Amino acid sequence: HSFLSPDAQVLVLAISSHPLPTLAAFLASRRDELLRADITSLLKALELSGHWEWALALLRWAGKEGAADASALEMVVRALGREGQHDAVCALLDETPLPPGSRLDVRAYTTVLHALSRAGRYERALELFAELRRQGVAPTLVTYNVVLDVYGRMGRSWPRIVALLDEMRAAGVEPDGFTASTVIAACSRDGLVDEAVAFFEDLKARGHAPSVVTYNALLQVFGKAGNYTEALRVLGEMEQNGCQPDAVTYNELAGTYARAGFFEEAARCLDTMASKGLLPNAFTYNTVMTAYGNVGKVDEALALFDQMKKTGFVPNVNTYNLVLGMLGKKSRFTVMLEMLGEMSRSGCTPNRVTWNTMLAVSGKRGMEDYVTRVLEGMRSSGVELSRDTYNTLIAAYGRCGSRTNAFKMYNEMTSAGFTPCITTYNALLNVLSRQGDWSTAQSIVSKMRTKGFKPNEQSYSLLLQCYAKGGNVAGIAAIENEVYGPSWVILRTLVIANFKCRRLDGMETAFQEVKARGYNPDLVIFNSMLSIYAKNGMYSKATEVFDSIKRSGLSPDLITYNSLMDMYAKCSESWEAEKILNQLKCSQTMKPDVVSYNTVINGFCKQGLVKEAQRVLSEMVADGMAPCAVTYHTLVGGYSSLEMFSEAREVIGYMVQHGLKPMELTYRRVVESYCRAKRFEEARGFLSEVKALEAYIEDAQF
Amino acid sequence: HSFLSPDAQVLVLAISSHPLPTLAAFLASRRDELLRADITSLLKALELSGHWEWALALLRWAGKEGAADASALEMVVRALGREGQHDAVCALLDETPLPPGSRLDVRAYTTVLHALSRAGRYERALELFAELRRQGVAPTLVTYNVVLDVYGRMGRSWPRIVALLDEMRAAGVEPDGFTASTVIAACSRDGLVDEAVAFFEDLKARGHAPSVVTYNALLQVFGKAGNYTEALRVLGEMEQNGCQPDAVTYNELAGTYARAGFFEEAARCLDTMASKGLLPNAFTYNTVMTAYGNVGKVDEALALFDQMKKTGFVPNVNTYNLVLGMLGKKSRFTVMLEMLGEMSRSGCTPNRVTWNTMLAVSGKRGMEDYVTRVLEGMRSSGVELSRDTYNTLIAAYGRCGSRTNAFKMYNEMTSAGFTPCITTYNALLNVLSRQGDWSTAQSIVSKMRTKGFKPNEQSYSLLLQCYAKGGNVAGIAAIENEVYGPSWVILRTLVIANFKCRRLDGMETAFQEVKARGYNPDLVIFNSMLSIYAKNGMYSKATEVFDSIKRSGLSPDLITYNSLMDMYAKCSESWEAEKILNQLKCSQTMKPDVVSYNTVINGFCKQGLVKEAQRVLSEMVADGMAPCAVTYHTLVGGYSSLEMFSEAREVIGYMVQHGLKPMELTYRRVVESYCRAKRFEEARGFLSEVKALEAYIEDAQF
Repeated sequence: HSFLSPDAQVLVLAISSHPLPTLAAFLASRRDELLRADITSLLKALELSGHWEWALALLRWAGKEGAADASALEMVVRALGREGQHDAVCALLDETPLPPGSRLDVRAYTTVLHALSRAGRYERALELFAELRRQGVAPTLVTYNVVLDVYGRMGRSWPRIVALLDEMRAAGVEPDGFTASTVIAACSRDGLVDEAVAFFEDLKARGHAPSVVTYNALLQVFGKAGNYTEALRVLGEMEQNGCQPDAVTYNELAGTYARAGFFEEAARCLDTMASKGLLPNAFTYNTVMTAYGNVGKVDEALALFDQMKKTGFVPNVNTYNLVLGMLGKKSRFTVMLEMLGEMSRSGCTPNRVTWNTMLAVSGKRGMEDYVTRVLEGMRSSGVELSRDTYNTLIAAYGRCGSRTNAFKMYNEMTSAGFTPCITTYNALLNVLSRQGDWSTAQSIVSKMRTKGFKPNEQSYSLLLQCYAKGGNVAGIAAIENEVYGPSWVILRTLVIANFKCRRLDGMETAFQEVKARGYNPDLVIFNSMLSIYAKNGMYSKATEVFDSIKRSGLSPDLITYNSLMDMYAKCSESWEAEKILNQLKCSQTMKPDVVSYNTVINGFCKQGLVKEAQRVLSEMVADGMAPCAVTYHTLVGGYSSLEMFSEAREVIGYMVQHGLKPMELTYRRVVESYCRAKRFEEARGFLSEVKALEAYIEDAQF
Repeated sequence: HSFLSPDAQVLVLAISSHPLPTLAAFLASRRDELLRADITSLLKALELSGHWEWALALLRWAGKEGAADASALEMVVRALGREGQHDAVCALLDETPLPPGSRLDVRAYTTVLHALSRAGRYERALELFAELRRQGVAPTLVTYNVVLDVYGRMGRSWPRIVALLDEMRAAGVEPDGFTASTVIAACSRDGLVDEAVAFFEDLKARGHAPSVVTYNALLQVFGKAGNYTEALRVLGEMEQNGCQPDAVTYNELAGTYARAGFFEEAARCLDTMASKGLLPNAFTYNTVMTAYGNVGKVDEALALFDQMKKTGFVPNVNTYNLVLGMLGKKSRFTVMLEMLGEMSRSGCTPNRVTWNTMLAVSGKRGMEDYVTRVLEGMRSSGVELSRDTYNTLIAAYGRCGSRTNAFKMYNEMTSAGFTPCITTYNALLNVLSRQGDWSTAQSIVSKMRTKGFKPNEQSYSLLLQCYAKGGNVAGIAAIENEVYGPSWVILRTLVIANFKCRRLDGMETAFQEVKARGYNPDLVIFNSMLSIYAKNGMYSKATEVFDSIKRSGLSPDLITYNSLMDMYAKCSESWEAEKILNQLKCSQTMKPDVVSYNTVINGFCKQGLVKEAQRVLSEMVADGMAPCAVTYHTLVGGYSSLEMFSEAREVIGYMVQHGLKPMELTYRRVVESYCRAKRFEEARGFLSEVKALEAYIEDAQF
């Protein structure tokens, strides 16, 4: 409009006021008039008026005639580039092959390249770049920079970057601020620490002057690496060479350590800020608290929170929701409530995220008490319960077994009129699984079914769990049958439920069914199968299952080896249990616990080999394991069983000379064995060294 | 046999040689003869011969006659207790109510109680205990100890424990070794630190002498708490008061810290051992390495490994498998291979767990190279590939996109004859999803179907993914239809696949279908829905989706707020994008990144408000964010668009006085705006301050 001759101005206006889908026609309606235009000016005008899609349309049309040429293509490529239209550019260029490089100008392509880079479309970025290369186009600084960025984001492309810089230097293209920053960040992304440091050094030796940008980038590399010392040196260099670390610099550092997982570092940083009169953010405080959080460190999170509050900072809903979720992870019930108490009084009010956060706990004792308290709170201040808040509620109640409460909220939800969906129903099905109440559960599935829903594989899992806890083998068998006429969450549940009922057939079958879809039996399953094969006496089968575990790749745990040792103990083969114990002893990655020792000890008594059981007890004490009184009574009664009264006493004297004190039953047991062996004088003697017992003896003799 | 009169000895032998299911009959066949026996001696004899089930049978029979009495019930309860038969005891006692307490002896119940405790059957343990209480039976030391243990294991039962000890003291029952150990461990389990310390103190003031057991327990409490200082004091007390820490003590400490998550502590411990001439284990070394591992600290894990190897320790397969899995978690490809190289030469040979471990990685560039290397290795030394090793292989290859290699291993698997199952097929379906090869995928589903398998919901997810990447809206629509005539893994996949095809209808429908089963839309889904509603121009709908996110409880992230700001920028409402930017700025838990700033800046240029975009650029630089060259070119060209040439220069001069250097395009752009405004003298002046550009200008004027 400001550079077109008047006639051409009417042409452009007439084109740009034509609807797109049929522009072709009208264009053809002025072919004679068009092949005379400077088509490049026309495209330009369309770009400057917003009609890029029209520009593309015109170029595409002019291409099928003579009218297309190099300056036109570059005008549109530059246009769509600046317009951020990478899809359409890529399409355009796939339909074409660029003119000789002589009539190319790299500068027209930068924006497109950049637009591709920012869209994560890296392979296209590099195809465009490759295409330019094929035409002998010499890249310029900016072109280099963008390509470098593509490589950096891509990852694991260090050799190519170094090659790229080599080529940059050979062409006498001197790196600028962006070059350095980009290369260094390309390094931080991967953890190319020594490579970044090397590059920085080169950059310095070649007498280039690093700016805030490159320092800040270097800081990012060491920040993500958790390289403390080197980061402090970078800060020192910033100080010496003009820049001079900020509150911003330290905040980003601490923050970057913390987000990378290095909290101890981050906290060291906050320490330094604190000593230097530097003001931490809120976001950084929170970030270090999430570091301590994730890792598990809660107390130190909360210590940091108190610190945050001491310095007058007033935390908001999101910060409190953050700490709350952190505590939810653990299950800290009481301090959760203390914090919620703190928010109200504090001054901000919980939103739906807070509620959903506190009610997204599970765990042990105290949860229904907790959830009740949270209900009290939620009503103790506005908070309209949405149809979704009910599900959070019923699910929380259902997660302990508070059936009464779960159904209470369910009615409260039905009263206030609501269309309780499926998660509600599974929440109920979930509460029913403690009391093995398949009856009410079935009923629930009926209601679900008719009101036209369709039971989740979760529903079916919960029902299975219900029949199991309720001894109802029938319903489990029936569901099985339905299943073989089909998930994994269901199959696994079947192995487990049949196991809880000692029903081997269904265990065998559902295992067979999991292994059929060449799946991945999971350790729990395997431990189960070995367990059942042990209890029914099929020992070569459970050996076969162990072999099955070790075969694939999975490696057994304590529950496994303890299952084994126990089976072997049951078979009077308490030597094989011992061999396994010893294996564990020198496993390097596993140690045995009290159960494995008690299995070997109890087994060696049972098989009569009490001497050995004593040696294993001695070892158990040697590796710093502490036996209960019943185990001592077990080996004492073992010795007694065989008239070995001297060693029985030895055990007891060892018990006393340690502040243990043996069960009354133990003295009794020795006395009983004495009295059956007809060694009454002896028993009396035993009582002399060590009154009801005496009375007993006297009764036994006369 | 050694206490029965001869006639009674024939009775017992005749009973115990009778088959169980019908014993009743024979028993009844000697009722007259039985009601005269001392039935208690008979049960005892059956216990001493192994026939406990017979003992139970006799008691049960004698119960339905007169013959049952208190000593008989206690004989069998004691028997099944010692025999570890808690199920049958519980059953027995549910069928009976105990005689007056006068004829009770607590000692008969200990084993049963203990057996319940060790089976995790705590509520039954406490019902038996409650039942004894109902008869005024005075518990003894051992009874107390077992009950305490039940409470300890149960959890969150501190007040009850303290009550229990109160009652112990009132009855003048003086705690022993087990009492103290149990109470303290009951504390460690929960983290009742100050409570444990308090108890220990009381125990000391009352002049009781703590033994190794109680010290070791106290050490466990502080170990699990991560309480370093206090643990060192406990060690000091052990030293002063007879015990004297061991290599065992320190090993268990370090180990307990490490398993509790407190690696820095654990490593401090190993440090002390090292200084005290104390020998660390292997298992403890490994445990600290898993601590550093989990938390993410790999390097320090490996530093610890070198330490482990330096001290002559020779690590085994499990230790190498441990370190390997740790590295697999990250994706450390090269050091993984260096370690595998190290094992071979080391001296031990990889097992199936090693293989399954190295091939259980996923990730970015380098993985197919890696997996090839691992194949080379696996063949470079025996290692028969099982039908399962193939699946691990094909799946690893399939995880990058190495289709050629995936099918190569698949053929290798078919050649060696094998019945490739389902996971194999999904592995193939998985590789096909990069190249959008729904054709071969369909084919695969055909082979799967006929050879009589049944496609996983995973299969269906992979196929969906294949149609999506391949632009094939048709197959996606068809699958949809099949689905509505049904998982979540499928529904989510549908929302995502339809989104990848910009097919709003199916997105709306599958969302509707997820929200129908009152489920849990997930952030990714929501971000999608908002994205699509932005791109089709339905802005009040995407507002409604944001409201939907914040409603429930979920809290939005950067992808969300950036989606929003971007939509607002598209609407020329770049003020609302700014309001959101500022919100983020003071969010406390979120900060904005480069994308959000570039959205606001680019939007304010687009809407003409370049002044504002400049202020937001200024802020972007203030919070330590670094812009690329294209953003500068964007605001420069913004100013230029409106003849504001003074400020355009300002931007450029700021670029230079920072080591940035502006794109060639930028100078060009200023010049273009000058030349359209007809300010040619001015443009020449601009070139004077700041040759092709001059040439251009001259061309433009004449």
